[PDB]
Amino acid sequence: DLKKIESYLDKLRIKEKDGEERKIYAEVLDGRTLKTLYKLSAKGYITAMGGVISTGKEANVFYADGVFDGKPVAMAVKIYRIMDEYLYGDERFDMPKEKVFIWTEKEFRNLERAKEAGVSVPQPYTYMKNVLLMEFIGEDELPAPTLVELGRELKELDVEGIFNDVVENVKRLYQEAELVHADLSEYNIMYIDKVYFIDMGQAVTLRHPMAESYLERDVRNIIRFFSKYGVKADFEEMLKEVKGE
Ligand SMILES: Nc1ncnc2c1ncn2[C@@H]1O[C@H](COP(=O)(O)OP(=O)(O)O)[C@@H](O)[C@H]1O
Ligand SMILES: [Mn+2]
Repeated sequence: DLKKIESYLDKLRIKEKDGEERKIYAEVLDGRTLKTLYKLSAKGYITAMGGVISTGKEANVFYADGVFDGKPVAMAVKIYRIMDEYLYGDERFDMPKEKVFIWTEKEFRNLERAKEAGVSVPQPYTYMKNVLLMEFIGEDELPAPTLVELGRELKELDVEGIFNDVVENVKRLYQEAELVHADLSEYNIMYIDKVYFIDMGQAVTLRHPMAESYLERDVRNIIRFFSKYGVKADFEEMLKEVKGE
């Protein structure tokens, strides 16, 4: 498959001179994946694949220029490598490769649902097989930092305001989307002017058996993280705020 990869990297214009990008692409992505990107390119969603944003155990994220709804947009292209407790029990999904495709769709559906409810996530564009295209959060091809990446710089912001933004978003996600993120933490919240939630393939509906326990986990993480910055919050008060009690 090595020859196919290099062949698609060539068709995608991912050049040697583009830093370490080509070698990262060729290692983290396979042929069938590149075929999909090229087909998304041919369909007109992707104009130019850009730099590598994140390489992970489950997913790889890249920058691209593309077009959505008639206009040029900056995109995060998230690609799942070709889970269980988070699928089973979520009856929306009628239950190794087909499963990565379902998770991809799940994240997409979760973004759309969260988006429609007024939660701050990246506007979802499209998905195909293991590739998801969404709004790039950041500027000049530089992603907005997650809250862990902000770090001590959080001390020079209105941390209490950021905390309340986070809470408002969880409240909307629960009350209006009827979802629970289930991996909400400082690693999965970005910030530029406002918070954005990301990473939502595992999000579940309020019908999921574990939804409440997931939510309480999410709430504790947020309380724990923000306590390091002098935000005083109570588990009981935050939980009842989210759930509308
Ligand atoms: N829409 C986006 N815009 C800009 N950067 C993004 C976007 N989505 C994800 N990223 C970057 O990629 C990183 C990993 O994405 P994430 O969805 O958290 O997957 P994982 O936890 O599997 O690596 C995020 O921490 C962020 O740094
Ligand atoms: Mn993540």
